[PDB]
Amino acid sequence: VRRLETIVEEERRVVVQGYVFDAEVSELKSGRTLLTMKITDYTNSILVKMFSRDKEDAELMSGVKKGMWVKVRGSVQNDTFVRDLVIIANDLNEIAANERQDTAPEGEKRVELHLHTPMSQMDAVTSVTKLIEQAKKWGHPAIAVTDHAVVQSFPEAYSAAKKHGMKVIYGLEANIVDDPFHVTLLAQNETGLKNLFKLVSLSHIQYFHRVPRIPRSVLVKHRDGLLVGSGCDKGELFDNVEDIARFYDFLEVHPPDVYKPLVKDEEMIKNIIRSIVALGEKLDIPVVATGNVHYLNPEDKIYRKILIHSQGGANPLNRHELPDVYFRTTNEMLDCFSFLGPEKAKEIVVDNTQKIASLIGDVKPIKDELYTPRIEGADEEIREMSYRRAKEIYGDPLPKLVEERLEKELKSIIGHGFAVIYLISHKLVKKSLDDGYLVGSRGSVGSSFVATMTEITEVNPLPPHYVCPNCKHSEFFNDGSVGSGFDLPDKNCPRCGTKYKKDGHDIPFETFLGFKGDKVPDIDLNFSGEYQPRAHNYTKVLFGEDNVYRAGTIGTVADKTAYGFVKAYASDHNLELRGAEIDRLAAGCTGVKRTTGQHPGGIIVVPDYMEIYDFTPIQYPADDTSSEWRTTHFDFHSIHDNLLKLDILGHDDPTVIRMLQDLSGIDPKTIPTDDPDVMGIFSSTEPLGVTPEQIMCNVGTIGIPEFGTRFVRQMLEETRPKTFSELVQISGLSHGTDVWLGNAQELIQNGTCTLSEVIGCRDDIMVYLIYRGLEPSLAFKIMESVRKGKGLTPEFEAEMRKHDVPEWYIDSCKKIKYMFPKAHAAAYVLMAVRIAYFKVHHPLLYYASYFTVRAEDFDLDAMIKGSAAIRKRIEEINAKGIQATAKEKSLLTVLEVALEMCERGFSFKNIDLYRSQATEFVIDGNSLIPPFNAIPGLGTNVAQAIVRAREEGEFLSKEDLQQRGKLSKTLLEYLESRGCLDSLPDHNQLSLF
DNA sequence: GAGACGGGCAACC
DNA sequence: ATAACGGTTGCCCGTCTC
Ligand SMILES: Nc1nc2c(ncn2[C@H]2C[C@H](O)[C@@H](COP(=O)(O)OP(=O)(O)OP(=O)(O)O)O2)c(=O)[nH]1
Ligand SMILES: [Mn+2]
Ligand SMILES: [Mn+2]
Ligand SMILES: [Mn+2]
Ligand SMILES: [Zn+2]
Ligand SMILES: [Zn+2]
Repeated sequence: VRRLETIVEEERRVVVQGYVFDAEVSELKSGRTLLTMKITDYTNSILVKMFSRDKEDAELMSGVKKGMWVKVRGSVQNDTFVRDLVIIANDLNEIAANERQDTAPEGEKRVELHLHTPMSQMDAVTSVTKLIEQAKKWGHPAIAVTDHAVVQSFPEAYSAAKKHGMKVIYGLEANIVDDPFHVTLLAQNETGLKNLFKLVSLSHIQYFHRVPRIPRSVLVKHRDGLLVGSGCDKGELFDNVEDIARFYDFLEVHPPDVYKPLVKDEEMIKNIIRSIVALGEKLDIPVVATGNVHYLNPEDKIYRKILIHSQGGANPLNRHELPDVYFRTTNEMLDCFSFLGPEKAKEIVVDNTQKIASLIGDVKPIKDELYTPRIEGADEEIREMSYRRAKEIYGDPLPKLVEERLEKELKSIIGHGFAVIYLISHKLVKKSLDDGYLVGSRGSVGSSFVATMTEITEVNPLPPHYVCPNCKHSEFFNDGSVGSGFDLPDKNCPRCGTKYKKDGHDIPFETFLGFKGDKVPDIDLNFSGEYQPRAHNYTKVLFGEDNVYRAGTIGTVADKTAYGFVKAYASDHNLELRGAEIDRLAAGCTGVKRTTGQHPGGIIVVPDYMEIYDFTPIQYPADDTSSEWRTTHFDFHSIHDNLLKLDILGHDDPTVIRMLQDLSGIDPKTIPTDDPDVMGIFSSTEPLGVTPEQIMCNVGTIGIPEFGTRFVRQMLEETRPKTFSELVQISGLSHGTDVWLGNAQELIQNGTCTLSEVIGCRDDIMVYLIYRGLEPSLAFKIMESVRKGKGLTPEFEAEMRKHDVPEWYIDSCKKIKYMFPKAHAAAYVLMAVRIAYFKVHHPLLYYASYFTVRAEDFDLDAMIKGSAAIRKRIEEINAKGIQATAKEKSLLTVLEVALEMCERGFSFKNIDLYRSQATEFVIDGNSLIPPFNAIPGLGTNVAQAIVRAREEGEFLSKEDLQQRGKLSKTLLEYLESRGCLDSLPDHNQLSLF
């Protein structure tokens, strides 16, 4: 039985063990089956191939899973396609993991009181879930979580606590400074827990230095409910006569090995530990043997080594070799301390450890319920706001339809405590408008007609209908035969003669709030990127400075970065590693916290009768103390269920159509949604006056948000939507993995159902399951499950089958990885159509707005040279296929729209010293003049300076332009070489004040 | 050696 | 071409310029 680190050359026969961390199966022309595994015994790893000799072995091959352990007897060959050595197996036996066993008697088990999770930035490697699971297996009565400076593992510890029935002790390793050493804080109760949240807040905010820190006095202030340990070798007392110690409720001692970096020798460490023992008995302070766990098993160490090493001589913990700090069993802990005698062994390893755990109650770090804000007048105001607005559109009294929609909608919104955020949402939209920035609708609030009446969405969820903007008469359609009111043919009020307005997308209110109101949705708004910060700030004014917080995020090491760290470490250590082994080192690194950041837009609202510390600590994103916003210490996901969120988002659609409006004088709300020429671009280039050959594309949607992508263009080619609601079906099908490809697309092509019958929004799942007989709340639950890509449980399938829901439909639900709500699809489609109207009728406005707002990657020389030149760049990038760099892809998107622009008869002029603007593409006859910031290296600040300076006074020489415009040599050259500066002298022979 | 700038990446909707 | 979910904010860090 060979360890995998000894497999080094081709070799006739080896027997090998290892965890299978990857397994796939494929079929050969011959009919034979091939199993391909990666396995590691944790000294190294290797790829393994096995060739089936019969269908019995072929199916056993399918039984091999990630997580199994396997003994393989095989040959070792160079595989020249995988470019590494590889085992060709003829023998595979599954085997026990036979892992470290905790052999002490039941009730005589150890409790770990000092332990680090992947949340100890770049320092610890095994997830808290795995650790807690291991403690459970070992029979530990409890386990502690004590991360450095943070409590970000709490949410996951809790979950695992409940799933596994393990008692968790919620703690902190804190940096205390006297008014810079380590202590262990263990929370005994909610008081303690809130004090923890507080201390981590103060340490990240008022007292952050290079590292979150806590003055001792502030610790004392917030000590109630905490047990304080003297902790580490970087502890106060280990770092040495006696008063210091009386400060701790417990005294820590690590296994002698853990201290090995140094002191004279192991015998002295051993002495120091014995004096801490002397001290503890002397002062009646329990002494505890703690592990300082930074990973599960002895071998997991290498992952910690790789992370730490990535930091460089900057961390200098790389100065010394790293201690064995794995999760030690209760029998092995005794072994480590056998030198103190068997009575003291048992005392500090189990009796005292157990005793400290006994002093800890059962704390719930994350709350169960939702706490909802109160602002006097709100329930009342949302009611009147919406009845008033509804009456002026639909008449007095209201049609039964509308009236019933409002009654049912309000009692839910009001009763489940959402009236406040509707209102705050309405003011945000109102102020943005008044400030000159229109707002784009998004997400599930468009399922709510009250939301429509409060002008928080442009989406009207009522069934399709005509309404007169004058006489107010209404015509609704519930035949279901008509998809969206926007599909209706233009018509006149048969009563006043006035031309009818059309609306209604037939969306059920429940998509938003469900039936129980056990769901907590949010309100999503698309503000323009330029405006987003201001909308954010307005919520401070509305709720008060201390009752809102930006949701914070935790940046972890994901695959690409992990791979990056491992390769470098290999390189620096001169290791030649196999793909398989690099893979497995990579995997052991992912999950580890590297930084913190900011939710892209969500603001979390704290009810005035609670406080943020009932829910999470707070801090600064990335620890920037000059940040305008404080962030939540837990991310939004951990507290999803406790506080409402306003998704105040940034998006280009509002900005673009704002510019389209400010350039044309046209009110986008007046734009028709059934303009044949506009809608034609979704299935043809005709409306654009160009050939498919001319623009290398069969449909007219280049540049159109969502629809301009290569994937979506292809979908359009095959579906040819013309109707608003057909576009809405496509919007749904084109967003989310396994929605179209391998799912709907096949169902349509098999003829197993029609385009319109295929599942195109989460709503249709609910509406159809109710139709088919199921209980609405259950139909809701099922919709919610598939649209989160969670598939179907057995109970769901059973309820579906029991109601004649066809197998192809059930099977289609199980595929969907993600899925729009109809209201979002309608909102986006409406936005895309408004823009399309400019693409078609005001092309230059469309392009000026596109390159101004959306593009950030150019090849200006190509663009200026024109059609043939652009085409050549594009073909260059096409040749690279899916081997194109993210940036080439970004550029390809923009060149595609340049080539189309040029073919439609327009063009690009060179940067122009006196006509170019800073950041905006301007219209000049049939051209666009590029702005300065389009030049590579020339970013916004310089662009703005060049314009400022020129407005202060024109440029008298290249030199003058360089000084006043703040231009580097390279940038100056850029302009020179292109003839931009030709009309200027290099320098002036005079200069005056 | 501090400050633009852009790429590369992670979180998120 | 293949297969293909689209689009947004924000942080780090190497690079290139004084
Ligand atoms: N293309 C795409 N769009 C998304 C994705 N996630 C969210 N969005 C868009 C569509 C959603 O309706 C909206 C995201 O809103 P939320 O995350 O608040 O969820 P949504 O509002 O759909 O449901 P909710 O009722 O809030 O639980 O933005 C995604 O993975 N892909
Ligand atoms: Mn420590
Ligand atoms: Mn520690
Ligand atoms: Mn939402
Ligand atoms: Zn540590
Ligand atoms: Zn009328």
